[PDB]
Amino acid sequence: GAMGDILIVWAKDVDEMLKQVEILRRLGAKQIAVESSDWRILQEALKKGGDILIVNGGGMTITFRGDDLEALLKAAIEMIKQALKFGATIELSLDGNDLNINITGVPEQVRKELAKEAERLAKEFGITVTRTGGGDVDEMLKQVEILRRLGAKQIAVHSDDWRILQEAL
Amino acid sequence: GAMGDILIVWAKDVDEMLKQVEILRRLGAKQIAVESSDWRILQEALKKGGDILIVNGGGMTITFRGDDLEALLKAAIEMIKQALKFGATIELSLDGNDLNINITGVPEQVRKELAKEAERLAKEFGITVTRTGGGDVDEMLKQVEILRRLGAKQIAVHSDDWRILQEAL
Ligand SMILES: [Zn+2]
Ligand SMILES: [Zn+2]
Repeated sequence: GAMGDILIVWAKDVDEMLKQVEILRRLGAKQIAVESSDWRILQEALKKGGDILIVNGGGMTITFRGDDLEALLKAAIEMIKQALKFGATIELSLDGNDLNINITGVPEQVRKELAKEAERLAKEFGITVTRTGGGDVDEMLKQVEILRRLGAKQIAVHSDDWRILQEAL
Repeated sequence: GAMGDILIVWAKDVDEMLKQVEILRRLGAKQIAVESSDWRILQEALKKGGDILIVNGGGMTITFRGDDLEALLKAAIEMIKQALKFGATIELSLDGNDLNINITGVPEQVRKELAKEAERLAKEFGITVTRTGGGDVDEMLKQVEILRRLGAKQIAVHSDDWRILQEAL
């Protein structure tokens, strides 16, 4: 179309992903790329008729959940300060009572430390935390192979994430 | 390759973009997509032999610059809190003395307000701020047309950014 060829949807929930894809298709969108750390969300994106996916191999999505937004933001801000100091690229979104933080471009030991801090910060600020993706380059290669078998035509990766994984490989 | 088909580089400077592209090509990368709010960076990415670009039409990149990282982070944190409350998706990176904030998925009036707050926060914390992209749907359509004439084959847009622009259009 006039503004571009591909719309990028960052999906954190299968039902929200399918709802967002249908909303864009009704507005006349022809190609929708789905980004997720969750392999099942990407498989569901292929099942819905997509073939462009954005994967997270060496990184992770941290999701803070709670009714007090100011508590979510205090926890998120500490994660942001640390991740940026460690040289990470970060993606942020607020989805209802969920604050989603995608972290790429840090090695395994730093990822492990950030995941530990996420648990600590959640307990401090009286909220819950979920971690999706990260922790195995072999699992990444396997899951990418599975997406291709399920009909993925173009798989995109953050360059910082790819460089971390090549250093590991 | 084994981990995917496309590497995504977020470029904030032409020389840094060309250096990052050459680093990935030496590691055996075959397809590199360049993302920028700066139309000249995307044109330079095409000149270097790329054909996949990620554009920002309705959003903007805010860049805080200064020698005190703690000052950059205080300014960035206020921008993050506001942008998320307004329903924006945010991308963050630290590049030397530059803290880069890509904001999409907010209407023109909210973008205008966030750009004003960026100026105020910069003055408060004794740092400088640069704003790249955003402020004209007609300019976006023109610049996308120019990228295609210059040989862009696939142009990607954040879905939240595309929905804001369709509501404007
Ligand atoms: Zn991403
Ligand atoms: Zn982006």
